[PDB]
Amino acid sequence: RTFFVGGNWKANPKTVEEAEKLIEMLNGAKVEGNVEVVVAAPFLFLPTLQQKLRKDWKVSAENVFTKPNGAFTGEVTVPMIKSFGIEWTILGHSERRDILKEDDEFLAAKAKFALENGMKIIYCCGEHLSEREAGKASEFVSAQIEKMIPAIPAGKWDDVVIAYEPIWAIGTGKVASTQDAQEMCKVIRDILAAKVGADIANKVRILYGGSVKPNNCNELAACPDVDGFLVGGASLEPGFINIVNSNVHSK
Amino acid sequence: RTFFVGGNWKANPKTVEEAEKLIEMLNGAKVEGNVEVVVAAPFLFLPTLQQKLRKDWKVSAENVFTKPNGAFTGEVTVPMIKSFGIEWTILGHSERRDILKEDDEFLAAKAKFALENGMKIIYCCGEHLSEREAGKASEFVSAQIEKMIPAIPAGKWDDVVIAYEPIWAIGTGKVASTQDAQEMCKVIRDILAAKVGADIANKVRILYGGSVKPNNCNELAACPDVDGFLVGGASLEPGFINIVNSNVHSK
Ligand code: NA
Ligand code: NA
Ligand code: NA
Ligand code: NA
Ligand code: NA
Ligand code: NA
Repeated sequence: RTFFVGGNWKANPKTVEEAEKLIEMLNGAKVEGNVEVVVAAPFLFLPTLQQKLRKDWKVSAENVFTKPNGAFTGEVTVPMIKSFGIEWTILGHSERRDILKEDDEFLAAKAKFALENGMKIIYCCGEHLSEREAGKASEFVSAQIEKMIPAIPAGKWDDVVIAYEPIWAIGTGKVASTQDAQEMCKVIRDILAAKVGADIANKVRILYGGSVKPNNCNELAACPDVDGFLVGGASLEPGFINIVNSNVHSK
Repeated sequence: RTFFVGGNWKANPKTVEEAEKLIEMLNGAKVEGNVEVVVAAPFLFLPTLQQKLRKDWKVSAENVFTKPNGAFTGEVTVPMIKSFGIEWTILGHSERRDILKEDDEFLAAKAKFALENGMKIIYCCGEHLSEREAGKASEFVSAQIEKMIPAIPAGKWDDVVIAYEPIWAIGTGKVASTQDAQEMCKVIRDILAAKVGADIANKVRILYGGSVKPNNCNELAACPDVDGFLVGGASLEPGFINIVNSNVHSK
């Protein structure tokens, strides 16, 4: 599996001027090894990112709606994104599931519409503190993945990347270890193998989407079932290239 | 009060090419009388709209988040919008309150943050079918407006426009009359007068945000408390200019 790093800017930076400075920095970074790099940014900066970002990397939306267009004030759709030549979207980020109240049925419909319309997706999942504390992580995560599975059209698993977020370690007073990340990525891979088969499970990139920094990326990358990262705050920083380059420690 | 027409493209068109064709059409329209025209478009088309739209009209976002930036994957913020020179946002559209589950507390926080950060807002309200059928429209609408009121900083009412949407007439099998529109705009004006005073009530533009087409805009515009329109589907059509030009029938 080709190591995969997505840089999620989230709702940052504040200005188009800062977004352009950041793009210029990414454009000069020397990448080592072999890695697929995708950069996700706010809708408003997506045109400038598509125009100016280095051509060997790909741009991604941070969300899309379920419909092609229509009476959905405030929403951006797949055709709009695609009309810019943009090929990726993130779906189901914890921040959207939590703050914006996106449920599994909403997200399943997004994944289905996105893939049926030629998009590639980074589909996020992960359990909260009570399920982690109860030792029920795999069950929670399996239910999410089981909702996702029927959305994927035949022949589209090559266009699917799954990111595991240890939500239990986000603003809870608890931290995730390197072993935690390996364990949950493996859980996901096994759920896929059981449900859709080993060939698909062996090809789908599963990413660690907890806290990833220059000080932990090489050890994380080395876990056998960790195929890359959905990077939060470090994507805004020159340390993002350390993370991209951690691929040389993954085998 | 200067007549005010906002063109809400909603989640349309599907492509940047269509958005550019539409902008070129708007750019050639001959405006009559005196009217303040604002055009709201999907986040992804906002840069091209700001760049290319006629300078005597203003661009608007269709939504914004409550925060300046941060861990809010998928969301666009006021500073981002402002970094393009964009001055307006719509807030609280029925489609967002309904489909995207935006509640009054969320919307109040958006209005407060937006205005405190120099934005001008088009704040939407309106009652559903059961409150219309029960004859309880004014009470429902008053409660919405009463939630909005504390969000408006001192000296910012000049940066506030209110749009009334007859949600009871949207996909319900019921249609709104011209008299309905006048009556509810007046209801809103009176709530403002009672709560914040006649000087403010006499200056705030209150818009009809139900179905507005070339075949009803002149009669609607002529209602004394209707100060303009938040236009849906006709904003995508050459008929939008008829609606903009209906200002000559308002006094
Ligand atoms: Na267990
Ligand atoms: Na395929
Ligand atoms: Na690995
Ligand atoms: Na009554
Ligand atoms: Na003012
Ligand atoms: Na009028």
